[PDB]
Amino acid sequence: QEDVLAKELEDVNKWGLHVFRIAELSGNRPLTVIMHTIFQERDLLKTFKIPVDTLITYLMTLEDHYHADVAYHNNIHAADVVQSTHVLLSTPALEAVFTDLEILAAIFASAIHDVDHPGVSNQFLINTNSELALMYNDSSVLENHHLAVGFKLLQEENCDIFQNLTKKQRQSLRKMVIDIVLATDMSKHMNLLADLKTMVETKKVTSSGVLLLDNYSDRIQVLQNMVHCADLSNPTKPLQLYRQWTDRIMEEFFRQGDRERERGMEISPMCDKHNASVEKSQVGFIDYIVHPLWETWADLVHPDAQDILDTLEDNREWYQSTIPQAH
Amino acid sequence: PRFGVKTEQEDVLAKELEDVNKWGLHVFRIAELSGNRPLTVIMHTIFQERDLLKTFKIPVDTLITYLMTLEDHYHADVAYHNNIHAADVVQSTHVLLSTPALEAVFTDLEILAAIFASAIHDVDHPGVSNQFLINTNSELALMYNDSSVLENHHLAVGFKLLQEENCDIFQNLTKKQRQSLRKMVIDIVLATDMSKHMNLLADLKTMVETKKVTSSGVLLLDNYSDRIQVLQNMVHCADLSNPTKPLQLYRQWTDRIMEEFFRQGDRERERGMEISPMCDKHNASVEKSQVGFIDYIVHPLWETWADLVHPDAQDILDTLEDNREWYQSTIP
Ligand SMILES: COc1ccc(/C(C)=N/OCC(=O)N2C[C@H](C)O[C@@H](C)C2)cc1OC1CCCC1
Ligand SMILES: COc1ccc(/C(C)=N\OCC(=O)N2C[C@H](C)O[C@@H](C)C2)cc1OC1CCCC1
Ligand SMILES: [Mg+2]
Ligand SMILES: [Mg+2]
Ligand SMILES: [Mg+2]
Ligand SMILES: [Mg+2]
Ligand SMILES: [Mg+2]
Ligand SMILES: [Mg+2]
Ligand SMILES: [Mg+2]
Ligand SMILES: [Mg+2]
Ligand SMILES: [Zn+2]
Ligand SMILES: [Zn+2]
Repeated sequence: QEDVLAKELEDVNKWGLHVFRIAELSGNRPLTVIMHTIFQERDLLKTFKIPVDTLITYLMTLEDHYHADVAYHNNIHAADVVQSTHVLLSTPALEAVFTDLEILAAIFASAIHDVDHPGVSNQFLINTNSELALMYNDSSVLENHHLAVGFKLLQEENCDIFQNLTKKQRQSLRKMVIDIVLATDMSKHMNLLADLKTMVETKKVTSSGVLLLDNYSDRIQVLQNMVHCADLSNPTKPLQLYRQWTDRIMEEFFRQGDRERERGMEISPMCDKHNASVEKSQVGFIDYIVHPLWETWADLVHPDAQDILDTLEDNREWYQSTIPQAH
Repeated sequence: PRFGVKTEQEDVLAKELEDVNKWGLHVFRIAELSGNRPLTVIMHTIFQERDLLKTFKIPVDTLITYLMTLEDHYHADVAYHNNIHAADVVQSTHVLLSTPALEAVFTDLEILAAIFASAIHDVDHPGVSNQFLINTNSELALMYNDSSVLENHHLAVGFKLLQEENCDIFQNLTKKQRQSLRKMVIDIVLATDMSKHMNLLADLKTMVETKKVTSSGVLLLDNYSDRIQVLQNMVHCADLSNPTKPLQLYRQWTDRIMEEFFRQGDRERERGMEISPMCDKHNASVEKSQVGFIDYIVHPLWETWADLVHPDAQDILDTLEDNREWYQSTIP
């Protein structure tokens, strides 16, 4: 029913959009539907002379290159990161900070950032001597590959959505998108966080409270962290959505662990279906990765992200409540 | 065969290979005397010299098969970035590793990594720059996201050739030796990207400022970071060693890099592109450009290396200064 779909797409500017319902209602086309809605919402097709049929053709072939049998790293995850980035771009602390081209880069980066993901980690690909790790010299193996596939698809018939950008704009967009997707590699998380903390310490704001970002380095660092936050946003969502993401990532991990077991390898942490606690694993994920990042983003845009941080803290307290603890 | 390939006389080739431990080995003669197999000949000689086949249980037929295949993937129609340049960088790294200030500093696996990295470090080079590949939307630049495009490719090819029939020279390394060597080779070849030269040199100057030495001048390296940084700079110096060589060698290397640069500029001109600096055969100042190259890149690098291994490199530096004066004296 196209009636219900348009009703759910009314929430596209809100944290917590019911992306799984959109996936079902759209015929498993959440990335196409949500990207189109956002491009309409931000008037991107007219600012960048994007033919609507070119946009739809690219989005459908991009969505086609996310794998349906990969439980977490599929087109629903892409659509979720896109929509979350779309919300974060509109945070009041960043009002009129970014150019339309920077906004287009951040949303495009989000849409392609996990394309053709195989469902196994960079470390797995390195340790199994995979062809992808051979091509990429063991360095941000997946993220380099996502970028290459995402740009390569712009070459399919009637898929060049950037055809009416100037050369300067195309060159700037490509650079920003590369910079953003490479920052989604989790091995870069601690260095990204260390620098974001220092940027918070020295941040400049207009009197109206809007952040001041003078040069490319400061601008791209904010977009990098903002898409990294959107990628790591599942525990900040309403519990009904967060539970579904947790099911999917645990399915994907356990599939990788089963391949490791078959192969005689050490099963990676959290990948052993027989000896894992989901509750501990999420509480550790929030405590050591997700909350340190979001409390720093929240500092940067204070108080814009307080409701997001409140949900994250409530979900942490919820997941820890059934783990026995010394009181 | 005596030297790894068949040659129309091993006696002339042997007297030339007696210089494999000397700066200024006549690498172009070796290429001729070996039937254009200088990389195979010189690598075989070094592996025997250093006893690396026995240390790592490398069958000699596997070594020769890999070197043949690797050599075949350097392009014969590229004037500079060909199998002779690879052979030169290997042999120069081999001399630098023997410098007195580095006596017993590196393990056999670190030596193997430096020499292997030198051999593969430009394989399948197409004769155009990273920036040309980016500017022309090449598939390689698409694959590698405009970052160290060629150097990522040379690594990928050099490692992939290990998988061909009877080519796996590392088959008898342990799995963690393989892992360590792989990481060091990647770290070394990525450092040959010239866009990293200024950062690499700045860090080398910092290492020189706080260098630790025994009483006899031998460097004291403390950890992987120290060791890999010295190997990275060593192979970068070997890559940038042409102007420090005997002048007749340097003159040929200059002729070859200009031929390659000019053919890239012709491709740029044909496509209406701005011609890259030093690639316009119609507006070139070859001699002035060599003096600039030495003043701004090569001398600052080699004076810092010479500081690290003082006084081991003093003659290399003196030759650099004399060669600078040759090109200065021939500016029209
Ligand atoms: C909903 O929860 C999660 C959502 C997303 C993620 C991602 C993308 N995490 O990135 C880490 C990573 O890629 N690994 C890759 C390899 C499998 O080895 C592992 C040790 C880590 C992680 C979530 O939860 C965690 C903690 C318990 C379940 C997973
Ligand atoms: C014997 O002389 C040379 C030997 C080697 C080189 C190499 C491999 N690289 O140099 C940097 C580079 O890769 N570039 C590539 C692109 C064309 O754009 C430029 C930024 C330079 C350069 C030599 O001399 C050159 C530099 C001065 C006169 C010609
Ligand atoms: Mg990813
Ligand atoms: Mg459940
Ligand atoms: Mg905390
Ligand atoms: Mg020994
Ligand atoms: Mg090179
Ligand atoms: Mg064996
Ligand atoms: Mg030290
Ligand atoms: Mg003129
Ligand atoms: Zn992701
Ligand atoms: Zn080279």
